Amino acid sequence: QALQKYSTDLTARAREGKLDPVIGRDNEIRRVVQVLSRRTKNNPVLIGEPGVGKTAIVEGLAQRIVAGDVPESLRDKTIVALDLGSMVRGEFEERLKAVLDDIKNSAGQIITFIDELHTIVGNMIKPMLARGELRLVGATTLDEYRKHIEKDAALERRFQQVYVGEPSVEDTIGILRGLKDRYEVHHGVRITDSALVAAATLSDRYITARFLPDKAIDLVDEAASRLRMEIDKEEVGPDDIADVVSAWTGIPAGRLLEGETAKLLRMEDELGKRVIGQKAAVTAVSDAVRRSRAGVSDPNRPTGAFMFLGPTGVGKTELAKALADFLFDDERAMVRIDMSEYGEKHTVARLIGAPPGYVGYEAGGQLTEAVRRRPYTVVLFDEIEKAHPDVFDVLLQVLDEGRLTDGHGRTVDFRNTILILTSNLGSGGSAEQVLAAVRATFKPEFINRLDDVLIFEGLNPEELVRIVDIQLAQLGKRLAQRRLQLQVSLPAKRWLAQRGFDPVYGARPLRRLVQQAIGDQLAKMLLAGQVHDGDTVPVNVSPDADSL
Amino acid sequence: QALQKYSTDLTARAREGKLDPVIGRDNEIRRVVQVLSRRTKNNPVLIGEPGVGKTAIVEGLAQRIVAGDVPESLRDKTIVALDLGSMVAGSKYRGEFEERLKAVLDDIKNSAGQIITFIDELHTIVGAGADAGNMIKPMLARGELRLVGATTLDEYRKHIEKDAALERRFQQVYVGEPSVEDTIGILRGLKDRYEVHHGVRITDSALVAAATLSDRYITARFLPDKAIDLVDEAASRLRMEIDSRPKEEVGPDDIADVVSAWTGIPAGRLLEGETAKLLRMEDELGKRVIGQKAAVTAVSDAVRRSRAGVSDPNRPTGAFMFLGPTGVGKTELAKALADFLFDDERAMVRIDMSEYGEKHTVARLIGAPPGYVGYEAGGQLTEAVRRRPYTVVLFDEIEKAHPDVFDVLLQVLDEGRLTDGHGRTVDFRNTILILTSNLGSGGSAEQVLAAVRATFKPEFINRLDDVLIFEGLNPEELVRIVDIQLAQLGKRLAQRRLQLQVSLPAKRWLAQRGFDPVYGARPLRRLVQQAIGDQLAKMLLAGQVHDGDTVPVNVSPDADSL
Amino acid sequence: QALQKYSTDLTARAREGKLDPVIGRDNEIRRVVQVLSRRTKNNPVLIGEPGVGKTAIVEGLAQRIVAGDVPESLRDKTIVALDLGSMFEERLKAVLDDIKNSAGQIITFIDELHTIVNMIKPMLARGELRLVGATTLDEYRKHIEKDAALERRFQQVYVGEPSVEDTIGILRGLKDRYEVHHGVRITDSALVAAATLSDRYITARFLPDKAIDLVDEAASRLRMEIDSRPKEEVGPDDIADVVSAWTGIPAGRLLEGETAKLLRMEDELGKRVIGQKAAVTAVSDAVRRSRAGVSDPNRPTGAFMFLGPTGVGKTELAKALADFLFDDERAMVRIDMSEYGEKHTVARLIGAPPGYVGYEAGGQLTEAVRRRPYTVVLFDEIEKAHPDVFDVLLQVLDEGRLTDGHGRTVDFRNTILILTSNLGSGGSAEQVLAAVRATFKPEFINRLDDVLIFEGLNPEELVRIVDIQLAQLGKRLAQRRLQLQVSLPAKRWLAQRGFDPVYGARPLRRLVQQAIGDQLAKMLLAGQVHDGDTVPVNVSPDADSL
Ligand SMILES: Nc1ncnc2c1ncn2[C@@H]1O[C@H](COP(=O)(O)OP(=O)(O)OP(O)(O)=S)[C@@H](O)[C@H]1O
Ligand SMILES: Nc1ncnc2c1ncn2[C@@H]1O[C@H](COP(=O)(O)OP(=O)(O)OP(O)(O)=S)[C@@H](O)[C@H]1O
Ligand SMILES: Nc1ncnc2c1ncn2[C@@H]1O[C@H](COP(=O)(O)OP(=O)(O)OP(O)(O)=S)[C@@H](O)[C@H]1O
Ligand SMILES: Nc1ncnc2c1ncn2[C@@H]1O[C@H](COP(=O)(O)OP(=O)(O)OP(O)(O)=S)[C@@H](O)[C@H]1O
Ligand SMILES: Nc1ncnc2c1ncn2[C@@H]1O[C@H](COP(=O)(O)OP(=O)(O)O)[C@@H](O)[C@H]1O
Ligand SMILES: Nc1ncnc2c1ncn2[C@@H]1O[C@H](COP(=O)(O)OP(=O)(O)O)[C@@H](O)[C@H]1O
Repeated sequence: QALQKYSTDLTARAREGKLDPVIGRDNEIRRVVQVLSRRTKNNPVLIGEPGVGKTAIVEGLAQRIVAGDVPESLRDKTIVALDLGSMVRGEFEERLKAVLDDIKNSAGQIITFIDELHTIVGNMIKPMLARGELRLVGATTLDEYRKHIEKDAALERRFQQVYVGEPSVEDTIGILRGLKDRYEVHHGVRITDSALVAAATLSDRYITARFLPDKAIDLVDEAASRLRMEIDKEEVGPDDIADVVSAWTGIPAGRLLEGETAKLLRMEDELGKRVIGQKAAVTAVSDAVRRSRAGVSDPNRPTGAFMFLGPTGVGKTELAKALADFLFDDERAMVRIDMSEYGEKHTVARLIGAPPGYVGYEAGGQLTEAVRRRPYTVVLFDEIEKAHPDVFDVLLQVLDEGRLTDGHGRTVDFRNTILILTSNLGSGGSAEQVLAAVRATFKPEFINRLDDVLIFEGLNPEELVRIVDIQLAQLGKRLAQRRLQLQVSLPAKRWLAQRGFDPVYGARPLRRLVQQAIGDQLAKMLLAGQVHDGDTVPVNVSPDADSL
Repeated sequence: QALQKYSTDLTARAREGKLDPVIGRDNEIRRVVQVLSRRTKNNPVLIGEPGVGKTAIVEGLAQRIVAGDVPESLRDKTIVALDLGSMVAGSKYRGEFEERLKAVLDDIKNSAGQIITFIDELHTIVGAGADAGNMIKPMLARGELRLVGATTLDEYRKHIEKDAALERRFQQVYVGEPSVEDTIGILRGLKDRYEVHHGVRITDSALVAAATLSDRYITARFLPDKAIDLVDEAASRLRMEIDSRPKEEVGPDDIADVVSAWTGIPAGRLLEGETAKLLRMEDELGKRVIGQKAAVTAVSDAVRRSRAGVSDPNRPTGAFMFLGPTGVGKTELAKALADFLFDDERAMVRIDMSEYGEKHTVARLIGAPPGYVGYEAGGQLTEAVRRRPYTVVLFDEIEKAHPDVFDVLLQVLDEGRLTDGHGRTVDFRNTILILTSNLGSGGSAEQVLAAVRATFKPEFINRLDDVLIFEGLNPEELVRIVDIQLAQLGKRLAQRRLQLQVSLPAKRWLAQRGFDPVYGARPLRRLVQQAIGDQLAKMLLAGQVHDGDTVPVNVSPDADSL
Repeated sequence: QALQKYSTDLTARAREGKLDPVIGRDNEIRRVVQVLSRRTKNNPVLIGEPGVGKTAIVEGLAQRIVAGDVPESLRDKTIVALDLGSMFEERLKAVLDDIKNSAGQIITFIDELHTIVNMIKPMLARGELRLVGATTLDEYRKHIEKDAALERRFQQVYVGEPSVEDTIGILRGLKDRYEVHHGVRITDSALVAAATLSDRYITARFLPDKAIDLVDEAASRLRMEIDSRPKEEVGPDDIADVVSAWTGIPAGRLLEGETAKLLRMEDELGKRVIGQKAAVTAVSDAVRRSRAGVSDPNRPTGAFMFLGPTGVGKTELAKALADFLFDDERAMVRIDMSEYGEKHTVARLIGAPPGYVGYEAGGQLTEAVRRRPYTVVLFDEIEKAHPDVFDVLLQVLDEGRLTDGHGRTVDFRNTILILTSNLGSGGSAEQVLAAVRATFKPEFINRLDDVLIFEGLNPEELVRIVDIQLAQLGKRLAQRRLQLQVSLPAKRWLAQRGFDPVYGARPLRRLVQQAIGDQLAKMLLAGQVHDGDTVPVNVSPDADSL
């Protein structure tokens, strides 16, 4: 008791009850008390993620001790904690000597407890430990333990691992409903099982950074404190927590609800807000994605394997960029891999990378290393017609079983991704020879496993005004730093169509063609004068070109 | 008062009887003595792979000194357990560890030559520098202190042999691991300590079974403690089972229970229920593999022999290669087997030999030599098998990889050996290698048994076991195949509450269309999908179908309909 | 009660009404009290940068406490502070005894507790003192980030710096304290000028304090110029003046002589770079769209890469760019990406982390851009570097900052980024297009400006190059006063002879040297061409005599 100033007790304060009961996880306690009852390789170590209940388990064991249920060997033996962030160059070993000598002259079996000892281990506790007078019960995380206790240890022969992965939704619900009254007297508002389960499921699904047993308690206590402060509604409810989750992540409370009906019914113009025209294609793709997640298709298949070809610049990619945006909440998800370099027989191994020990190994394959991470992407395939007739075997293997093999040896999974095989075939035919050319060029049976093979319909000579109109609505945001508004006039706006189409690349220059013109033609006025932040900047169609 | 707070007295500890009774190893104690009794440079160092008892010899020497069984110039020497973890620990100044080390050395050399010293794990002697662990050499190479040490092979080579002028002052005593008989002796010697600690009893048959199993199934650690740990584990488990629960001694099958409770190997003596399952195998496997009566008996007999106790302990549990016409159920038989003895279809290690048409692609299942790109990662197959040493290896369609990959299996088989990049070795002694093919393609048994000979080599066909040939799909049993497929579909339709009322003519037309003689039952799952699943999907999201309805099917004159 | 001297009070000052002006951040105060009235992860800390007003945050918290908008457990809570000017370990026990023995009613506020973290850890383990603090992000991340013992009792609360509309009233509340020393008038124009000028350009300090120091130095400058040799009030002029004298980046209304040069950049730069009309147009449109305030606020004010055939001007253009903005060539940061042939050379431009041999040396890029953050960086031969520095540049683009070994963050939102290479060198347009798309990933080229292409030299373009080289040689051998006399036939002869359209202009320098300097240096050491002389040259049948 001489230097008990860097150490807290667990049984003394247990004699008062300032701890929390840890109902659940009764296997781990039995495993630990069994390990601690051996003769060699005793003093186990708790291995698990941060925020899972390791301290909870050791406290539950402490409470079972103070009650008295364990074998009388372990009975009548106290526990003492330690905090290492208080010890830490030097004199850390001096205080280590002090505490170890204290334990040693205590002359008993007073168990210790050392949290995150991966900062402690070194050679100073092994001569103490391989003698049988002290019992240390530590804790750390999996990969960290694999670091400090495997390379420089040579001590792992005297440490026994114990695994505590994570509780489930149903278990953390029981945990919450056990730990409810304490807060109903801390603040005291009211609690609803609907609120508890909503917190559990929503945290599990959307707060993908922290973990369950502490993550749920954090949100619940935060909502309770907010609703106690709000009195500056005497209950907490599902909305009373969804508001907090929305404030936390950024996604509003609306979309944080039922994710099947109210989502698969949003396959409407919500796409057409980014894509223009091609409503037939949007409808076909929406039906394909709706029926795919019904729950009757085979569980090993891409979530969609359709392709679309024809004229460029119509927004072929734009459909996919909007599609990934709506589904996976990001448009920086699709990955475009051109099928141009893959015109050689040998280069098919570029998108995998076969051997360990050859040129391209560490970089991985172009396709897999960009899929095994972020398994939610939307892969694109430009000019699928120019790829050698050997990658199509790879594609077959993809859309015949939702998995593939890289070179490292890993297995990449494709059962919740979307394939899109763009092209440029069909330059002359409307709907009669384009399908015949697609049948003849590709293997006519490989196409069978594909979904709808729709062709994008051309842009109406009128329906360029809508695309350029979204373009103008966008570029209106550009000069929001000086609030200089812009003009609109059908002659000027339609003047962009016949002079910016150039029907070989569709509408790719239609952004630069107008942005450089208007921006850099007004950029001198923006420094000289002639405008302030209420002026329509009336631009007109001069006899030849677009001056102001 | 110098070596009083940096050292204990191992001799006095042994006098207090609190040490373990070493049994055997008289050769090494005699060698250590006849080295420690030299004139100059008398410092033995016990060397050997970790776990084999490199300290136990020093405790034995201490016990022998205390008892008085040593030569004339070795009596009453009081060997000392020195330590450096508590000398270099608290010192933050210039030249402070030196005063402590010099005080210890001075206290040694003042007394007569009767303070024989013992530093354990002396690979911690070269550091402490910043000229440390190096001022000791002038006293080492003159016979002033004795310094019995103990270090592992790896640490020795890595830490000392880089300091040659210091290694000269040492002598090596290669402490090799003991054999099974010596292990049984040691275990029988130590039995009483655990029998007293845990209030249970331990049987000699249990000790023998422990010393025999711990050598055949845990091939990563070493014997004299690898065995003892099992006895301790089983004693503790029996203690816990006795207590806390309102024929009280360990048995020779509780050890098998432990050594199967980890490493996954089902090693045992056929406890009840297991024998019922094994006897009930050919039929229990038939519910997933209709057809192929000849093959199932062979694999079943292999498993039976392997688990009954009559099989060569150093060779795989079977190396079958079955081949036949396309779409007959080869891969499916393998998967059904793995599902039988694991109930986990994704717990086997299949590798697709269709990818290895190139020569150099073999490196994925071996690794890379030292000094190349992927070296510390290992080999795919070797890594997958080093853990889970009970899987069912598969070689999908081994006819593509050109005849060089046949020169690794050539010794994987018949020994269960393989060596990856780091130079390790793995054991395939309790796996079931299975490698399909498609040689033949229509030809009779004597037109495909020529393809095998002209494709492989005698050194290869001689390795593997019976070359099972698969028959063709009988035109009748396809009704049961369609039955299986509809059962799997109904199993997929369980999140909802749907059932099916499949009619006999519909089932007949199904088994009739999509079994073309060249491809077997392969175009059946896709047909079932495109004729039931999509038709239902177009019919469920648009009303007119709801969960609970026992959906019937019809045999309309056109393609099948509801 | 025995803490009144070692620690000041915020309960007496609350009633006595004297308080620094507080405005806004009421939602932050509400968040503070909401997290204070919790059971776990209570008593937060403040994260930010120097010049937020976090002491002001807790002061407004105290004023609202004494006014009364609190929950039931906050009967004025008598919040206090712990003076770090109270600095052995024996006094601290009794100093903390009053806080411990309290009912959690004299909770303290440890301003800048970053380094305090032995004694207070167990004293906090029981949940009796709040010790709400105020620190910064760097100190949070280097001090209290990895320790899992204390991250269970601290829930950070981020703060927003730029609040121009309220900084107006802040100045209104602080203008008085500077009109007494400086007998000057800082008009409302000066208030809203300090508010809306130094934010985007002087992003080295922060708005609430850099704006205070701006008006402070402006009032000092005005009281200075009041005397004999230099206006009677601060307006929109002295503010911009002080904007210029900070970090070198110029930013005002207009320097009344810079608007002409900027309109004339293309023409002025054509006398040092020759040809490349598209290139000069694009490189000119890039800086004018920035100096006027049109460009986007979170981006380097210039970043693009060009390539093509050799000997065309890919480096000369960037060198002229460094010339026309700083008036000297040495004011360019140039690092050649050729030596970065291995992976582990990333720390050469980043600095090795604490604990290794070269630790105080610092990087080669981040250290040169941290101080004086306006120069132009030249990444010569970017194609040669290991394809991992490309990932650092990935962060650099569209984000505008990077971290080095010590853990500090530097800014890149006002510099120019030049990268060059010669990918392909034989492909006309499509080969090189696919090559640049394939060597760098499309997610890195996405962010860039136009990737330019240089076209190559032609006959009409080489006579001007010859004239430039001859003027340069004159400038060189002017210090022996041997000014040249060259004939137009010889000029055209050189421009014709050195023309080959595969190497560009370097053969022209080679020919100039080997043709003139040979004979000139032969004569100059044998006499007869002594100083103060004018040598003629004339086209001989093959050579050109002197
Ligand atoms: N089964 C449980 N019963 C009671 N409380 C639990 C349970 N599981 C988790 N908790 C609580 O969840 C919180 C997590 O505490 P910790 O045990 O420290 O977390 P951890 O997962 O063990 O990792 P650390 O220690 O936070 S790094 C504590 O408030 C526990 O009381
Ligand atoms: N001949 C023996 N007689 C009695 N017990 C033995 C004998 N050999 C080994 N043991 C026991 O087996 C275990 C071996 O432990 P140690 O020899 O102390 O470990 P070690 O040999 O020092 O190996 P390292 O390098 O320290 S991991 C102990 O439990 C010993 O009691
Ligand atoms: N006797 C059988 N019992 C059950 N399913 C069978 C049987 N014979 C064939 N099948 C089915 O036939 C299909 C093809 O079986 P697989 O074994 O996967 O093909 P395969 O044997 O690998 O032939 P190849 O040469 O590899 S294409 C699967 O859907 C099996 O379920
Ligand atoms: N348009 C130009 N204007 C002025 N000097 C030029 C021009 N083009 C080439 N030169 C000269 O020719 C030489 C080429 O200079 P650099 O720009 O360094 O070469 P480069 O064009 O960058 O090609 P590389 O890839 O760097 S070798 C220098 O001596 C320049 O002065
Ligand atoms: N339906 C559309 N909706 C919105 N923008 C479009 C649409 N079609 C074309 N665009 C514009 O035209 C450009 C060309 O799109 P895209 O088809 O991806 O080019 P490419 O033909 O090179 O694939 C896009 O940058 C986009 O801004
Ligand atoms: N919102 C505000 N309005 C007026 N004056 C303020 C405001 N915030 C702070 N101040 C005053 O200006 C100074 C800002 O310095 P300080 O608060 O120490 O910066 P930091 O928050 O970085 O520590 C304070 O001394 C305070 O008296």
